Amino acid sequence: KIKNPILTGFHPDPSICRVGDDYYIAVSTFEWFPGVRIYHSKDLKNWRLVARPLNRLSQLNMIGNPDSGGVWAPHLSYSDGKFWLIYTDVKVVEGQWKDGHNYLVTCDTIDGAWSDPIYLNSSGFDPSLFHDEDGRKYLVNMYWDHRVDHHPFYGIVLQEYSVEQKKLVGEPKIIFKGTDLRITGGPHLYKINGYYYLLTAEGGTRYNHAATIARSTSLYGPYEVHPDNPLLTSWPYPRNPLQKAGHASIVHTHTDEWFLVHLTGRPLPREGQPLLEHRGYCPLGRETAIQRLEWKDGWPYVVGGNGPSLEIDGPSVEEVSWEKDYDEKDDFDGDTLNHHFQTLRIPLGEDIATLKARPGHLRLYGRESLTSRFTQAFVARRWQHFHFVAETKVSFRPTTFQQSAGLVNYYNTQNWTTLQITWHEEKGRILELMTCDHLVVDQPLRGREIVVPDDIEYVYLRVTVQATTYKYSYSFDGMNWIDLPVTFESYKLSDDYIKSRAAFTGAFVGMHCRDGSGQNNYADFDYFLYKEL
Amino acid sequence: KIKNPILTGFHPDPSICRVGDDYYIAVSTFEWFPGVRIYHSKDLKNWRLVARPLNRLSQLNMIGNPDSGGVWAPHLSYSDGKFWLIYTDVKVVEGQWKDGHNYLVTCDTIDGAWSDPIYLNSSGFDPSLFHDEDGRKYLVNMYWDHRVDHHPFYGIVLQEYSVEQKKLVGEPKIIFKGTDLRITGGPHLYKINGYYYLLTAEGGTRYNHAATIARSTSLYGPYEVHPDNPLLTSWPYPRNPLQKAGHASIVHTHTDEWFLVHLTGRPLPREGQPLLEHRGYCPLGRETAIQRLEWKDGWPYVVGGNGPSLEIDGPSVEEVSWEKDYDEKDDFDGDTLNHHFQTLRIPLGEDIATLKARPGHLRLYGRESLTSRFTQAFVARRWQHFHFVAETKVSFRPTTFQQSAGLVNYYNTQNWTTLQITWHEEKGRILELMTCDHLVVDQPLRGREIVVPDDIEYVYLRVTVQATTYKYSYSFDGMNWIDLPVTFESYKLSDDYIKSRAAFTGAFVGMHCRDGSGQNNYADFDYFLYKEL
Amino acid sequence: KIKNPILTGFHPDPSICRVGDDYYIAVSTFEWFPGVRIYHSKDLKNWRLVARPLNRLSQLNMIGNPDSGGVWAPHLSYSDGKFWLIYTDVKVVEGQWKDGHNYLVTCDTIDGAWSDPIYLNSSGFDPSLFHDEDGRKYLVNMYWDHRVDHHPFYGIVLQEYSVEQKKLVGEPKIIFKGTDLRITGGPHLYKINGYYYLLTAEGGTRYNHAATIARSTSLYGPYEVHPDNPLLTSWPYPRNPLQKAGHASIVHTHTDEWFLVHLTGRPLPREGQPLLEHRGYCPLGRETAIQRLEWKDGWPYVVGGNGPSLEIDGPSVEEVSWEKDYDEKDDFDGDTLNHHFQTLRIPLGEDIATLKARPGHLRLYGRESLTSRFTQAFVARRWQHFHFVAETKVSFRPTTFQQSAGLVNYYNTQNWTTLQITWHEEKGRILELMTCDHLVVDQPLRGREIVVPDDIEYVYLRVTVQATTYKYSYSFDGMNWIDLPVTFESYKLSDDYIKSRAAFTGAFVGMHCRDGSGQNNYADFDYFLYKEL
Ligand SMILES: O[C@@H]1[C@@H](O)[C@H](O[C@@H]2CO[C@@H](O)[C@H](O)[C@H]2O)OC[C@H]1O
Ligand SMILES: O[C@@H]1[C@@H](O)[C@H](O[C@@H]2CO[C@@H](O)[C@H](O)[C@H]2O)OC[C@H]1O
Ligand SMILES: O[C@@H]1[C@@H](O)[C@H](O[C@@H]2CO[C@@H](O)[C@H](O)[C@H]2O)OC[C@H]1O
Ligand SMILES: [Ca+2]
Ligand SMILES: [Ca+2]
Ligand SMILES: [Ca+2]
Repeated sequence: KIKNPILTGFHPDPSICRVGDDYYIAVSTFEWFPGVRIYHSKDLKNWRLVARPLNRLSQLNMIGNPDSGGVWAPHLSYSDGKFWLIYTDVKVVEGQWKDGHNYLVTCDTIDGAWSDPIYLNSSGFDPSLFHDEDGRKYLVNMYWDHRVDHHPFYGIVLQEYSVEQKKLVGEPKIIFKGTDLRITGGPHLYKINGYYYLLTAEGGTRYNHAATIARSTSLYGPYEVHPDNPLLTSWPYPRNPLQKAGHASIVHTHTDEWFLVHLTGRPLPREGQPLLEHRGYCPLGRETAIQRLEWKDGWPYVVGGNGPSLEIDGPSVEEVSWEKDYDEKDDFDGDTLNHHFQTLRIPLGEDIATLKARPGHLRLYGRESLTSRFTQAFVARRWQHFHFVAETKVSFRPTTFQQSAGLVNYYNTQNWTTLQITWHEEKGRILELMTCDHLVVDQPLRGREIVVPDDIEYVYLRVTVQATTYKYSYSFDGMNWIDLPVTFESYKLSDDYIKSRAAFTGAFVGMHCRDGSGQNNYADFDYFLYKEL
Repeated sequence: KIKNPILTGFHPDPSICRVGDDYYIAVSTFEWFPGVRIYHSKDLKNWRLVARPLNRLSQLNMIGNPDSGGVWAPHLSYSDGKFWLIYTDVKVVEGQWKDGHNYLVTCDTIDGAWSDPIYLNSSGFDPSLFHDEDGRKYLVNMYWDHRVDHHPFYGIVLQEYSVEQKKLVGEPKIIFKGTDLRITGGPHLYKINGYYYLLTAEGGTRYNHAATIARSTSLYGPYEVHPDNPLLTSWPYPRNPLQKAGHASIVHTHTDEWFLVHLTGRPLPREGQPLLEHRGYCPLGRETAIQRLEWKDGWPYVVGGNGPSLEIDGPSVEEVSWEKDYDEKDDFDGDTLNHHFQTLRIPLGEDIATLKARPGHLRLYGRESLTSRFTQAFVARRWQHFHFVAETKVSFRPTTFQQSAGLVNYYNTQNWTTLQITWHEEKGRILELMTCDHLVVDQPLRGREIVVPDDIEYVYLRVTVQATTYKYSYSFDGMNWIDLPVTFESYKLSDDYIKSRAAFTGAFVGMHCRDGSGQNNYADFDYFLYKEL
Repeated sequence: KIKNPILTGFHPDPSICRVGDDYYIAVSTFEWFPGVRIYHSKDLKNWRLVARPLNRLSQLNMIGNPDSGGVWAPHLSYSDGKFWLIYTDVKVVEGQWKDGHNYLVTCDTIDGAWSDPIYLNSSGFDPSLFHDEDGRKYLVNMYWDHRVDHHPFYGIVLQEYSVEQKKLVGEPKIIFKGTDLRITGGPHLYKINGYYYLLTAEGGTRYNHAATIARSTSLYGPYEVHPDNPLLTSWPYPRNPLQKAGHASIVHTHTDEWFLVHLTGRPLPREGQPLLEHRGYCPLGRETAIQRLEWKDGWPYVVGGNGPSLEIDGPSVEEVSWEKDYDEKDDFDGDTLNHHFQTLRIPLGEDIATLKARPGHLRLYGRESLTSRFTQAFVARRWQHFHFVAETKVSFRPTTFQQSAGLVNYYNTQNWTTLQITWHEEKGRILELMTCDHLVVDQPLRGREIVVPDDIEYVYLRVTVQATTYKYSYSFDGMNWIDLPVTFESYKLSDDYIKSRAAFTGAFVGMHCRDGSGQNNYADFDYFLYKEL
């Protein structure tokens, strides 16, 4: 029935929520705006985007945020007639500190106007709100130890949240230090039977990733660990197509069945490479997958063993599939950009991105460069398949080399490639390739750039991705296409390639316009095409 | 019965050879002279050094060799009334190449004058000589592939060796590519029942290490792999005290039992550290362990699952214990230096190291610095326990800062610490500390060096090693000791700490004298003590 | 008249020697064998090589020597009817130490059998022998300070050399600490007027290089510095074609004229580059130039300022031109090799390099990779011009990818390029490009290798160098040439590009053959062509 991953491309830290016979997953969005993506399902198999809750500056202001900062794992729950969303804005993602702030927002409906944030704490990321049977609410998060002689993951801290007072109350207490796997985060609490079950993520979000579960009769512990822990992990299964299985949440379905959503990375093909030396590169980033649970001796178990199964049986419900929610060829005739498009860190107002200036086109007024953590005129969507074609059609008249417009495949500010239109002193309006690898820039088509003739209004830019490699191509008529003679490698746009390890997103493809001269020169994009191949 | 490791401290690549009821293990020695250690046992439990075969420059000329170059995995066998020892002198240990040459030497007895080398080939390291039931001989080794977009371990080459012609004959053929573990080396062949069994090391000599075994009716294959491969590995057993289990050889006893010797690394205590993030630091280098095999369906299995056991049951023989073969406190009264002492790269003649010049003393005439791959007046023995004291008592009168004498804990030319006597312009004869970490030198007693009174003939130098840390101390009278207020970390002298990854030896403790001026100044060492705990 | 440089290409540290009206310049050769290159002139304008004195293993044993180790600045003098050559063998060229030994060899003639070496000291490099007017002989050299808190160049040490005893006698003493430029080496003593004069190299052998002169009535000092020091430097003159001026030696000619030879680097074109940011790359390495001296107030001065002049006025003699000492196209018809080809570290015997085994061809028997500091089957000559073509015609039949033969542009073991013949599993015998940039290897023609058909017996290999860039080209007939579509860059084979700063030689061009398999496969080189363009 259900093939994994259920959410493909960039979809980490899945937090699942049941409301009656409705099902929701919220995933982390990091530096991409708006914050948080919530998907809905009736059968746990088919999923559609229904909410992007953190869409106001008052809720989320990520200007300047480092790559892989911002919205880390979110927590979605429902209680007392409303949804509760807990989220972090992480400001520091390298070194001894992980400075970041936890906030609560609520809404009556999944896609309404969510509240302005209530500040919770800053002690660590992976905040989760637990609603206990007595009406009392509790926040769990990881507690961060910055000290040099110390492992940073100090364990799971718990504190009561007062809905009345709109603040944490009493004293924070450590309830669980984790197992020897350490890197203990992603805590979620469940009152099942006579027990509080504490689900955590351990071993880090790379190849040693795991989901650990423990249980106690006291909310404050101590928690005895699952006798066959890890509950879930891909570490001992180097040939499993689904790696990095961890950061899970549990769902007890209305049909009295149990499932476990978790993140996973799907490495590119690795034939002829040493199985264990390096375990792979994931351009799709961390995706969402689902597993069935079964119960033995007051403990949950993953069906099929503690590794992730590629395919599982769904709950005992009627299949409810969803109509496609984007046009493969999006001609920009809508009044609002399709919801699979995101922007970097900030919302882009009509002064930067507009569907109104020239009907049927997305107009991007040129802002800062592809290396900027501030204001980029960039509108992008996820890679959601290993095999796809993405394509745009743009009219652009750059009068200086400080101006550019193109199709970009982007991981972060220091890691991207692009086929762009720019201006050159002798050659005039030109097409070039530009790549950035850990801030180091290459122009592989120097000085051999494609001269664009004066009488061409639109340049058509395309990328074809084929798993390990991809290629750019262009047309001046949309019919006769010419490949650019550089073969690019998809692993360079993957989490695993990034030297900082603050690499928690995934590859995007989008439309960019830079104007470094500050003359407000703009690009008109007639369509954006994304098509699985 | 048998507790592992059986060869403690730096003892990798164990090649076991049975002759009647005598058992011999040859281990690799790399840059340390002389080349190869051969231990003897009657019972596979108690082992005694009996041979150091590569002890002439005609056999082994390693001056200038890189750290962890020189004598890699050796192979010891017995056939046609003599011992055959195959060895490599590896010259290049970093980069796309691994330039290194294979040699055969023979001797009628284990501890006699071995022959001058017969040059075999250079196609790759881990050479092994197979003696076939029909009286024909074949060489196997790994085949190196230097190419940019190619895994270096091209598989296992085989070629016949002509005993009469003192050379390899026919054409060389690849008989085995390996499993998806790759990094296929350490090939050994055995004719058992109807099959040729080919044993290889795979996964590389760090934590992914494994012994792989395959069989064929044809010497030239194709070889079918063991259905439950690896034969041996520590990889899935992160809590196992014995890690890096691989590079094995098989012994069939005279009692009709089966064992497998293999190398292993014992990480320093890691309490509080993530189990899988980094799997540890091994200052004792790679040690030799032994596992019991049994046979099932024409395949050998390691008794106790495919991970290494700490304690096994030895063969059905009477125990033969050996007397201690070194003095805890070596007073240097003998005519030859104890065989646990080695020198770097080359033999030191009486002009450099002598027990004759000053009765009851080892005299070292100062040569080059601790960073020299050429001529060092350095006499050193292995760290063989996690807890020990080592101590010397030295008479030395430096006239310049270019001269030093001291006690050194040493991994390689670029990684070592020392408590040494030298000379200062203002202070004169001083005792100081010096460290070198990846060539970076520090002097922790900078400006507060211990002034040695002129009326002091002997400075006593001590290191106390307690697992993760160690501490130097000194005395002028040999009864009253003073700690130097610096705590050192043993992990900095471990395989795993070395950035070059050409890190194949282990920590040594020894006596050193430098004379950077060339005035042939010398240090007289009255004794050298080594004591567990 | 005399246009600089006089010795183009790799010719650093010139030591000039007058014999009546004959003039000799010795230069450092570092890892290139045989050691030291002496030139001869009558006019100071025209120079032919006459002697390569250190050509027995007894005098110079450099196998395993680090790149830019071996023979540093040499000292040539004449006294009591014999030549005197003082040289170092430097073993350690990185870190806190510079382990190295100073030797003396003598000869009745320039080109005879120089004696076996007399060991002097090891206290530091740049040794220099001073023959005092009273028959005593004194050695000066730099004194090395290894200490972390200290500047390495401790000053100039002086000790007397007893000719009869063939050793240094008395106590060594520092006679000069240097100026604020520091890095004080290259000491040369001259007794002129009533004063002893001390000439030193200061500021390092890069763009801060300078020649410093001082004087003292006494031999032990204190020496007072030239009131307009430096005597020679290119530091304050960034637009000067001749950079890095220093490490001088004085000649007083029979026509009562004073001249100063020195090393110099000539940076590649730097048009449109910032003047002072990086001062350039010198692929021809450090070359030899001459400047004229005058006298004022007992101090020597360089004519035209303390900056080097591109052209000078030579001595008052009749021009003695020399016959070209090498063939433009060298068909290898002689029974020994042209004295302009050197070997790496060691002499190459008949078993590796031979002109005897094949009439009219240089047979190179394949040995270790281009990254080996041990046994390379490699015969090479200096780049000596910015514009040239080198070329060879090679017969080679590789049976494996482990075998290579070709045309190499080489700086050291880790920085080189080649066009070479090798074997491929599918494509058979092939032509390929290979680069090595600080050990990182590229193959710019991967899957685009030239298939060499089996009816071709000779492949033609050509490099064409044009200042900043160079190209390789091949031919099967020697008439129709095809450029391989890669433009290489000359600055990557310069002294200044080497990250380690132990970069003291220069670009070389040569013929290589590797046999990684150890089968003694061989390349026959029909001719080698060096031709200025
Ligand atoms: O919210 C999630 C985090 O819980 C997760 O935790 C760790 C952050 O530091 C990294 O070095 C570790 O590898 C990682 O496990 O990071 C991912 C984020 O989605
Ligand atoms: O002879 C032994 C070899 O079998 C082995 O070689 C490999 C060298 O590179 C490393 O990355 C691999 O891990 C290692 O297996 O170890 C060296 C020597 O002991
Ligand atoms: O023999 C010559 C040296 O005297 C000379 O001087 C210095 C050697 O150490 C390096 O760190 C400095 O940069 C250099 O100036 O250069 C080498 C040799 O030609
Ligand atoms: Ca449109
Ligand atoms: Ca004694
Ligand atoms: Ca010829």
